[PDB]
Amino acid sequence: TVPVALVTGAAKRLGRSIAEGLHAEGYAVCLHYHRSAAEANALSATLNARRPNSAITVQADLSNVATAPPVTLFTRCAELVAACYTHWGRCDVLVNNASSFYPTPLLRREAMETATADLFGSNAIAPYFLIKAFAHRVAGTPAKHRGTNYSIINMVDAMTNQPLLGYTIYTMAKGALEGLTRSAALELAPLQIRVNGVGPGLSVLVRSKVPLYQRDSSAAEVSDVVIFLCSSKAKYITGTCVKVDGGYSLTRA
Amino acid sequence: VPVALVTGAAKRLGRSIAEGLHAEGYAVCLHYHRSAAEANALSATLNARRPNSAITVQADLSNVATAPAPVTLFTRCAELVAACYTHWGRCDVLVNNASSFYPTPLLEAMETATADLFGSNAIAPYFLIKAFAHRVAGTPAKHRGTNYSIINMVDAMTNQPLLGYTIYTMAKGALEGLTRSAALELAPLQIRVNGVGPGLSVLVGHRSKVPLYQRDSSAAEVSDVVIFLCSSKAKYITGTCVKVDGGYSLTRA
Amino acid sequence: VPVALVTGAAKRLGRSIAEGLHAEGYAVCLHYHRSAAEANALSATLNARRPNSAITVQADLSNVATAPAPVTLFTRCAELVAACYTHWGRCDVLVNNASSFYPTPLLGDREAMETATADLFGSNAIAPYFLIKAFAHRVAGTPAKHRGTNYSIINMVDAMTNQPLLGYTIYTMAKGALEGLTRSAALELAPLQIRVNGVGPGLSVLVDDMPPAVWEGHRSKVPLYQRDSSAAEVSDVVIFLCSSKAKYITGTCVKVDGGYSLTRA
Amino acid sequence: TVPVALVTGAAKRLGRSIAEGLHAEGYAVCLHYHRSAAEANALSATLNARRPNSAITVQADLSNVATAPSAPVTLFTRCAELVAACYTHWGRCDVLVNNASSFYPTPLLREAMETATADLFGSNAIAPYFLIKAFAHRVAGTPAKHRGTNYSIINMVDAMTNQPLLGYTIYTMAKGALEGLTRSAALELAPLQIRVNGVGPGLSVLVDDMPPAVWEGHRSKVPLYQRDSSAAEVSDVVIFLCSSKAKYITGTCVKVDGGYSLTRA
Ligand SMILES: NC(=O)c1ccc[n+]([C@@H]2O[C@H](COP(=O)([O-])OP(=O)(O)OC[C@H]3O[C@@H](n4cnc5c(N)ncnc54)[C@H](OP(=O)(O)O)[C@@H]3O)[C@@H](O)[C@H]2O)c1
Ligand SMILES: NC(=O)c1ccc[n+]([C@@H]2O[C@H](COP(=O)([O-])OP(=O)(O)OC[C@H]3O[C@@H](n4cnc5c(N)ncnc54)[C@H](OP(=O)(O)O)[C@@H]3O)[C@@H](O)[C@H]2O)c1
Ligand SMILES: NC(=O)c1ccc[n+]([C@@H]2O[C@H](COP(=O)([O-])OP(=O)(O)OC[C@H]3O[C@@H](n4cnc5c(N)ncnc54)[C@H](OP(=O)(O)O)[C@@H]3O)[C@@H](O)[C@H]2O)c1
Ligand SMILES: NC(=O)c1ccc[n+]([C@@H]2O[C@H](COP(=O)([O-])OP(=O)(O)OC[C@H]3O[C@@H](n4cnc5c(N)ncnc54)[C@H](OP(=O)(O)O)[C@@H]3O)[C@@H](O)[C@H]2O)c1
Ligand SMILES: C[C@H](O)[C@H](O)C1=Nc2c(nc(N)[nH]c2=O)NC1
Ligand SMILES: C[C@H](O)[C@H](O)C1=Nc2c(nc(N)[nH]c2=O)NC1
Ligand SMILES: C[C@H](O)[C@H](O)C1=Nc2c(nc(N)[nH]c2=O)NC1
Ligand SMILES: C[C@H](O)[C@H](O)C1=Nc2c(nc(N)[nH]c2=O)NC1
Repeated sequence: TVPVALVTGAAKRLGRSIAEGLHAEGYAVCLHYHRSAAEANALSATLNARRPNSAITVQADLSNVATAPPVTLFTRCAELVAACYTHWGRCDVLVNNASSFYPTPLLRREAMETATADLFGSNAIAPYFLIKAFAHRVAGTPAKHRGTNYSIINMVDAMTNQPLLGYTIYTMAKGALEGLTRSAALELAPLQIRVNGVGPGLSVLVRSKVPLYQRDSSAAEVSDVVIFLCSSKAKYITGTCVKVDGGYSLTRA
Repeated sequence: VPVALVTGAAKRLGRSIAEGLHAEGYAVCLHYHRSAAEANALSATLNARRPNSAITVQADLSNVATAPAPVTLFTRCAELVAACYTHWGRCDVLVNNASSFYPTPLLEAMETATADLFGSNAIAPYFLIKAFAHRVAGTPAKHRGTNYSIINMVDAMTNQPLLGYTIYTMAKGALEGLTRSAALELAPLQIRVNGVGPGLSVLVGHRSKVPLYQRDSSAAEVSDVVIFLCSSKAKYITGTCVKVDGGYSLTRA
Repeated sequence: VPVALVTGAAKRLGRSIAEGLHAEGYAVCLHYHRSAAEANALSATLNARRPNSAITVQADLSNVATAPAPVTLFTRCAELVAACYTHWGRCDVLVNNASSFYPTPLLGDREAMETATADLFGSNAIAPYFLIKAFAHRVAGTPAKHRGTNYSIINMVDAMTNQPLLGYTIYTMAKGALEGLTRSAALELAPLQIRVNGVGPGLSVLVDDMPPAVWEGHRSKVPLYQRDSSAAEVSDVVIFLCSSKAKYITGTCVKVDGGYSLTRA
Repeated sequence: TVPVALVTGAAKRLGRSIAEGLHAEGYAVCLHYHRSAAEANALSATLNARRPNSAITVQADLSNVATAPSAPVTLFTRCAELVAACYTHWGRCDVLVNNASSFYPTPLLREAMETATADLFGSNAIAPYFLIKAFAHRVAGTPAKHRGTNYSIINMVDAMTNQPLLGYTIYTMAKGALEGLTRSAALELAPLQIRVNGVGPGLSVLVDDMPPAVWEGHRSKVPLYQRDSSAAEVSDVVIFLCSSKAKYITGTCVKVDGGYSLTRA
C-alpha cells in the first residue's frame, strides 16, 4: 500500500526537505506552494522521474482572506486535501509547514490588516482548516478501508517562549499552532490520528550562539525528525512538541 | 487618580476586576458588548460611591468590520483607549478580560465563530495593547504615569484542552504569546504585561474535581490576584502567567 | 496572632520575607545556619517593635547527620517546626528560603563532592520536603476546631533554572526537585487546605564581588528596568501569596524576574 | 565501527527493550542490574549468542549510600566503575541511558525514611549525575582524533510528573531533578558534542497487581488507543534519539504518553 503525504510550502528549504524525506520513505507527495511555482514544479519533476506518479503540485494562498474564483480560506484548505483524494484516493500524512515571517512592531492601515491575515492564516488558521478537512475525510472512510498510520505534523518554533523582538503576530500565531497541536491530538485520538509538533531553532539561515555546534541546522537535521514522527515506530507519541534547536532555548542573554 | 480599562466588565469576573480596581482608587472604563443594562447599573453604583469614577463604552471585539466606510476592529480598539484619554486624560491599566467561549468541533457559521473567538480572545487584545502602548509613547516622559500594567485573562486549563473547543484553546494560546512578546517589547516604557489564568470560576460534578476546596472559585478569588498584579508591590513582575485554579491543572484523568 | 517559620531568615531575601510577614502581624521564627549575629540583631529589632514576636533557631539543613546516636536531617527539620509550637502553640506559614549556591562542574577531595551534594540537595530540596512533612503532620494532629484558617507554604524557586547557569548542575537539579515538591505537596495537602506555591526570582540583590562594568553588564540583561531586583520586590510577592486574598492559588510557581527568562543569547 | 552503550536497569521491561533496540542497531551493550542477576545474565547470553562479545553485565546499587568493599565505597566510585567497565572491556562508551529507577510511595500524611530518600533520589537523579560526570570525563580525556562521532545520553523521565501521582513526592521530586540534569548537562557538554535528552513515558507495561476492572479503568484513560504502551513503543524513541539523524536535538524531553498528559480530572 502506497501512502500519501500533503506538505504545505513544500517548494524550498525545510518544506522541500520534508517532502524529499517522506518521498524517500515511499510516500506519494502533494507539494503545496504559494508563489514558488517554478521550484515546486522542478521538485515534482525530480520525484516523478525517480518514481512515476509519486508527486503533484497544488497552489493556494493560505492567508486568512477571500480570493477570486469569492473563495474562502476554508474552501481552499478543503480543496488541498481533496486534491490528494481525487488523485491518489487517500491522505495519510499532513505536514503544516507553510509560514510567513516578518515584523509587526508594537511601537514605531491596510498593510497591518493583510499582515494579520497573512501571518495568522499561514501559521494557525489554515492549519486548523486543513486538520479539520483531513479529519473529516478519515471519518467519512469506512473503518475497514482506513489507513493504519495517520500523522499530522505542525511546524512550530523552539524559540517563541523567548520572543524575537518585534515579531508579535508571528509569535502569537505559533502559540496558537501549539494549542491546535494539543487540542487536535486529544479530539482526533479516537480516529487514531496523531498530532505532533516539530520546533526548529535556527535552520538554514540565508549563529555562534547555538550551544551545539555553534551553527544553524541543515534542512535534513529538522526533516529527519519529522519523518521519524510519521513512522509507525512513533505510534504512541501524540500531542507533543519536539525541539530541534541544538540547545538554543537553554540560553539566556 | 489612575485609570483602568476593563473589557467585558459588565458581569462575573470582569465586574469583579472593575470593582476591585475601583476599591483601590482607580477610575474605571467599563467596556461591554451586549450587556448594556448590567454595565450601566455597575457604572451607576461606582459613580454614586465616588463621582466621575466610571464610564461605559460599547464595542464588538470580534475580528470583523462594523457599520459607522465600515469600521475595522483596530479602529474600535483604538477608540476604546481614546475614550479613557478623552474623558480622564490617561490610561494606566488595561485588563483584557472579554472573551467568547463555545464549541468548534473538529468532527458561514464557522466564519463568524473564527472571527469572534479569535477576535475577543487574541486579536482585539493585540490591537488594544498596541493602542495603549502608543498613547504612553506619545506622552512626554515627565507626564507619564509611574505604574503601567496590562493583564491578559488566560486559562490555567488550556494545556489540558477541553474536548471540542479548539479555536478557543488556540486563541488563549495566542494570548499567552502576546503576554510574552508585549512584556519584552514594552519593558523599555516600563509597561508590565502579565496573565491571570482561572481554572473553574463562578460556574453557571465538575466542581468535585478541584483538589483545593472541591469547588469552583468565587469572582473575588480571581480578581484579587489581578489587582495585586496591578499594584506597585508587583512592579518587578512581567511576562508571567499566574494560575488561579486550586490545583486543577495538577490533575490527570 | 499567626506564626511564620522562615528558613535562612538572617539576611537578603529571607530577612525581607521575615520583615514583610512581621509587618502583616505575624510572629516569626527566624532560622539560621551560620549567620547568628545577623539573625539575633533582626530578632531584637522585631521584638522591640512588638514584644514576643520573634525567635531564632539554628540548624544545618544539609542532608547529613549531626552530633547530638547522631541527629538526622529529618529530626532537625521536625525540631524547627516543633519550636514554633512549643513557643507560640502554632505554625501557619512555612517559607522554604534557605539555599546553598555554588558550582558543581561536570568537567582527599571526595569530601568536597560528598558534602556539596548533601549541602546543595539538602538545603534546596530534602530539608524543604522534611519541613513540609513535619508542618503537615502538626496540622493533621490538630482537631479541626482548633486549626488555623490560612495555612500557606512558599518554596523559593528560580525563574532561570530552565535556562541553566553554566556549571551549576546540582543546584539546578535541586531547584527542579523543589518545583516537583511544590506540585506534589499542593495536591496531597489540599484536603487540609494547606496551600503550596513557589516564588522564583531571576536576579535579586545581585552579589557585586566582581568589576563594576561586569556587574552592570549582568543586570543590564534584565528587560524590565535593566537591573536586578530589590529584596522587597520579591518578598512582597511572597507576602501576597500567604494572604487570604490568594486563598484559591496552589501548586503554582510565580516568576519575579523582570522578564529575564524571556531572553535568549 | 562497533559503538558501545551503557544501559542502567537493563534486566527487564523498558531497560531490556532499550538494550535490545540498541543491540539491533549494532551496539555492544553493557547491561547494568541491581537485583535481577538471573534476568540480566539470560539477556546477555541471548545477545552474545546473536553476536559474540556484544554484551556484558555489571552489578551496582545506585542508591545514594556507601557500600562495603578498606574504606566504604561511595555511590560516585560505583558510578565511575560502571563507565570504566565499558572502557576496560571495549575501549569506549558512546551512549549512556539512565533508565534504572525505584518507584514507591512516600506519603506526606525511621530506617524506612532514610533509605527511601537515598534510594529514590540516588537511582532517579544522583546516580545519573555521577554517571554523566564519569561519562563526560572519559570523553574529555580522549584525544580529539580518537573520539567517537555520535555521543548521546538519554535520561528516562516521566511525562506525568507535572500532574503528580498522589503520595509519590520523593519520586516526583527526583524526576524533576532529572529534568534539570538533562538541560544543565546538555548545555555544559555541548562543546564536546555530547547530546543529552530525555524520554518520558506515561503508562508503559502497567503493573497489574489489582482487580482487572481497576487495571482496565486506569489504561482506558490514555486518549490514544485507551491502553498503556508496549516496551518497544518507548524504546524505539530512545534508539532514534541516539541515531545520527537526531544529532541536532539536545536538552529536550520527549513525551511518549499517548496524550495522557493532556487529560484533566
Ligand atoms: N528556518 C528556521 O530557522 C525556523 C525557525 C523556527 C521555526 N521555523 C518553522 O519551520 C517551518 C519552515 O521553515 P522555513 O524557514 O523553511 O520556512 P520559510 O522558508 O520561511 O517559508 C516556507 C514557505 O511558506 C510559504 N508561505 C509563506 N506565506 C504563505 C502564505 N501566505 N500562503 C501560502 N504559503 C505561504 C512559502 O511558500 P512559497 O515560496 O511557495 O510562496 C514559503 O516557501 C515554518 O513553519 C517556520 O515557522 C523555521
Ligand atoms: N470563568 C471561568 O471558569 C474561566 C476559566 C478560564 C478562563 N477564564 C477567562 O477569564 C475571563 C473572564 O471569565 P468569565 O467567565 O467572567 O467570562 P464570560 O462571563 O464568559 O464573558 C465575559 C464577557 O466577555 C464579553 N464578550 C464575549 N464576546 C465578545 C465579543 N465578541 N466582543 C466584545 N465582548 C465580548 C461579554 O460581554 P457582554 O456580556 O457585554 O456581551 C461577556 O460578558 C475570560 O477571558 C475567560 O476566558 C474564565
Ligand atoms: N538572589 C537571587 O538572585 C536568587 C535567584 C534565584 C533564586 N533565588 C532563591 O531565593 C532564595 C533566597 O535568595 P537569597 O539570594 O536571599 O539566598 P542566599 O543569600 O544565598 O542564602 C539564604 C540563606 O540560606 C541559608 N543556607 C545556605 N545553606 C544552608 C544550609 N546548608 N543549611 C541551612 N541554611 C543554609 C543561609 O543561612 P545562614 O547565613 O544563616 O548560614 C543563607 O543566609 C533562595 O532559595 C534562592 O535559591 C535567589
Ligand atoms: N513504566 C512506566 O509506565 C513508566 C512511566 C513513567 C516513567 N517511567 C520511567 O521509565 C524508566 C523505566 O521504566 P520501567 O517501568 O521499565 O522501570 P522499572 O521496571 O520499575 O525499573 C527498572 C529497573 O531499575 C532498577 N532499579 C531500581 N532501583 C534501583 C537502585 N536502587 N539501584 C540500581 N537499580 C535500581 C531495577 O533493576 P533490578 O531489577 O536489577 O534490581 C529495575 O529493573 C524508569 O526510569 C521510569 O521511571 C516508566
Ligand atoms: C531569523 C530567525 O531568528 C529564525 O532563523 C527563524 N526563521 C524563520 C521562521 N519562520 C518562517 N516562516 N521563516 C523563517 O525564515 N522562524 C524563526
Ligand atoms: C466549565 C468550563 O471549563 C469553565 O468554567 C470555563 N468557562 C469559561 C471560559 N471562558 C469564557 N469566556 N467564559 C466561560 O464561562 N473558560 C473556561
Ligand atoms: C548569581 C545568579 O545569577 C542569581 O542572582 C542567583 N543567586 C542566588 C541563588 N541562590 C542562592 N541561595 N543565593 C543566590 O545569591 N540562585 C540564583
Ligand atoms: C503506575 C504509574 O501510573 C506509571 O505506569 C509509572 N510506573 C513506573 C514509574 N517508574 C518506575 N521506575 N517504575 C514504574 O513501574 N513511573 C510511572
